[PDB]
Amino acid sequence: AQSVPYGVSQIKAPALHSQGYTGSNVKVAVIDSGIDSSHPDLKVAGGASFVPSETNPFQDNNSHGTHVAGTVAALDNSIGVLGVAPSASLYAVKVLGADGSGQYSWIINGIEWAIANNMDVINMSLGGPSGSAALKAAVDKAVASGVVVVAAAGNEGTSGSSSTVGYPAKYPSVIAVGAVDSSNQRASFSSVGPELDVMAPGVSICSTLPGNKYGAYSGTSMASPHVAGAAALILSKHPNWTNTQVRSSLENTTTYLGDSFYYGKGLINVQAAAQ
Ligand SMILES: [Ca+2]
Ligand SMILES: [Ca+2]
Repeated sequence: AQSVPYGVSQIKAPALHSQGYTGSNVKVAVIDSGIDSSHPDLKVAGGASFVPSETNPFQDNNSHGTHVAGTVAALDNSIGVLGVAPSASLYAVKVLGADGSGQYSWIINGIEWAIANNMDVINMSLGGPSGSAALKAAVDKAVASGVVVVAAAGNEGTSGSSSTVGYPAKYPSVIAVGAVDSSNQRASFSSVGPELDVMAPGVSICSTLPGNKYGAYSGTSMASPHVAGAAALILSKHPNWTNTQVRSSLENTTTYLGDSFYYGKGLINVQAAAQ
C-alpha cells in the first residue's frame, strides 16, 4: 500500500524512476529541524546538529524536517509514500529547533558542514526577510564548490509591485522555488519577485511525519524538496554535470505558466531536464 503523491507525478519523476534513475549515490542535505530516522519510510545516511539545545539531528521535535525529507527521498517500498529521488543518501542537518526557528549562525554553520562533507544538493525550506554578508558568503561558497543549492522562495504573497522572496532564496546563486497546486496555478501564499526561478507543487503535499505517520502540509517549503529531488534524479543520470548545467537544465525545460514575477521560468519537468 504505497501511495505516490501528486507532486512527484506532476514533476514527471516516475518516468526517470522506471528507467533506473532514482538518484542513487547522490548526497542531499535537508538543512531543517532534523529528520526522524526511525521512520520506516526514510533512510537517513548521516548529518549533524547545530542547534545548541537539540544535539541529536535524528530527532525532529517539530515535524518540518521529516516532512521535507520525505518529499525528497521517501523510500520506494510497500508502505507510506514515494519521494522524488527514493535512493538518494539523505543527510539531516538540524539548524532549526522544536519551535521551527533557528538563528543565522546555526544555518550558516550547517551550510558550511554540507560543503565540507561534499553534499551534491543543499535544500533549505527556510528563510527570513533579511540577509547577511555571512549568509551570502556561505551559499556562494557552496555553489563555487559544485553544490546545487535550492531554497523556498517564501510564503509572503504579493506586496504591490515589489519582491517578497526571502533569503537565502533571493541571492542569485540559490534556485528560488515557488509553489503551485495540482492544476498548475500559483498558490496565493507563494512569494513573488524577479528572484523566483521555478515552481513546484506545494499545496496539500503528503509526506512523512515523525512517529511513523503521514500528513499533508502546504507552503513553498513543500515545493523546494521537489526541485532538490529533481536535481538528484538528474545527477544520477548525468553524474558528470556541474551544478550550473543542472540548474540550467531545470530552468530551460520548464512548462511556462504566467509571468516570471509570479511563476519564474515555470513548473519543473524533471523528465525533460534529465535528457
Ligand atoms: Ca514508501
Ligand atoms: Ca536566487
